[PDB]
Amino acid sequence: ASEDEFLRYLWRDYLYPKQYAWVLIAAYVAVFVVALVGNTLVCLAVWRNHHMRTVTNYFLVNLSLADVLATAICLPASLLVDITESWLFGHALCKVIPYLQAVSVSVAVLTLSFIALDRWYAICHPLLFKSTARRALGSILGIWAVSLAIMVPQAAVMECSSVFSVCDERWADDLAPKIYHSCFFIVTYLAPLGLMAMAYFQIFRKLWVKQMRARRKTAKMLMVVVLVFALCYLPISVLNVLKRVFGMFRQASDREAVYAAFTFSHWLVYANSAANPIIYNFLSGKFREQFKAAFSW
Ligand SMILES: CCCCCCCC/C=C\CCCCCCCC(=O)O[C@H](COC(=O)CCCCCCCCCCCCCCC)COP(=O)(O)OC[C@@H](O)CO
Ligand SMILES: O=S(=O)(c1ccccc1)N1CCCC12CCN(c1nc3ccccc3o1)CC2
Ligand SMILES: CCCCCCCCS[C@@H]1O[C@H](CO)[C@@H](O)[C@H](O)[C@H]1O
Ligand SMILES: CCCCCCCCS[C@@H]1O[C@H](CO)[C@@H](O)[C@H](O)[C@H]1O
Ligand SMILES: CCCCCCCCS[C@@H]1O[C@H](CO)[C@@H](O)[C@H](O)[C@H]1O
Ligand SMILES: CCCCCCCCS[C@@H]1O[C@H](CO)[C@@H](O)[C@H](O)[C@H]1O
Ligand code: NA
Repeated sequence: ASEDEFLRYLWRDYLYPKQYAWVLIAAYVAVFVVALVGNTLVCLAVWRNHHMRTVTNYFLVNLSLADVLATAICLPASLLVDITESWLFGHALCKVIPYLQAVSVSVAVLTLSFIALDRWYAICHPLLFKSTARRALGSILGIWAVSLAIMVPQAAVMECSSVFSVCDERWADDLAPKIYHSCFFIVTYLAPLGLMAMAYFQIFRKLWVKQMRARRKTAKMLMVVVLVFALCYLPISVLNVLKRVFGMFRQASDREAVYAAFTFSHWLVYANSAANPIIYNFLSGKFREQFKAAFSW
């Protein structure tokens, strides 16, 4: 008789959760394999092709290294947490994995910043600072040094406490998380991305002669990369400011809605690592050639 009520309960209790888990696991697995393969191909492309060993491509290889760190270590953990909302990797990985995720984000945004800086001095203010690949290696090492150092507090606050275990930041007072997460948002997101936007805007005014055509191609590619980065990282950055600085989502009226929003934001962060190699494949003929050689083999 009441078949419609039975169908509604079947959708809520079985059909919807099953489809939700399927889409979640499929999106994560697809991003995982695509990111691993494409970033490994970025590194292989610049290692086999000596003519692609430019300062920009060296920084892009570093960006692929940071994306591979995130994708290989943190992505499976983020997937399992978005599934169970609990921590199953133990007290030590509770510090290590979030630490490596934050270090990956810092290396990513600092690498994009240094690419924007190299392009801005090369195009807008030439002949002030020499930019060489060998100095790019030192800039990359310093990027990793700074990133590993400044994310130590992130590791220090992580704790894995019994409830099943939960891994989360532990704060002795209400003010410290607000100050720290304000600084985290401004340093890893807003400030570098706003400065990169102003730099690339000046580069666009300057560029728009074989060198100018090659520079237009590479600058269009780098602008796309920065834009997709800002888009992929906006949701999680805003949600963490709202949670940690404004105290939102403490209520559990629709706890599943908060879980879905945070889950999609985590997945967007991991999707950026899969996106970047595809961007090089469509906006760089040289990367596209090396990727074609990889797929043919
Ligand atoms: C995290 C720390 C580590 C970062 C790592 C380093 C990152 C390195 C990246 C890039 C460096 C290159 C920067 C490029 C130089 C900056 C580019 C620039 O000068 O833009 C100016 C315009 O600004 C303006 O209106 C005034 C600026 C208004 C800014 C409002 C938004 C602020 C937030 C945004 C971030 C602020 C951060 C500040 C940190 C000190 C000049 O305009 P222009 O004459 O051409 O035409 C005028 C026309 O726009 C009038 O409408
Ligand atoms: O919202 S974040 O996720 C974030 C991430 C990226 C950009 C912006 C914000 N976030 C806010 C600041 C400190 C941090 C805490 C949690 N960390 C983490 N826990 C993790 C648990 C499992 C796997 C990876 C993990 O990474 C990563 C860094
Ligand atoms: C991999 C993660 C999959 C979980 C997706 C969450 C979907 C929750 S629907 C959930 O179904 C329950 C009965 O099963 C009801 O009691 C709840 O009221 C209703 O909200
Ligand atoms: C917030 C981050 C601001 C960073 C400003 C400094 C940029 C690093 S320059 C780079 O430093 C390396 C250190 O190892 C040297 O080896 C290289 O020769 C040199 O090119
Ligand atoms: C870019 C990828 C970032 C991944 C972020 C993982 C979020 C973990 S936060 C913390 O995780 C606990 C499980 O340990 C949950 O029970 C809590 O509800 C939640 O607050
Ligand atoms: C660099 C340091 C920056 C600290 C920023 C603190 C911002 C104020 S939080 C404030 O707390 C209220 C308590 O009632 C909440 O109701 C509001 O949602 C929220 O606006
Ligand atoms: Na990324």
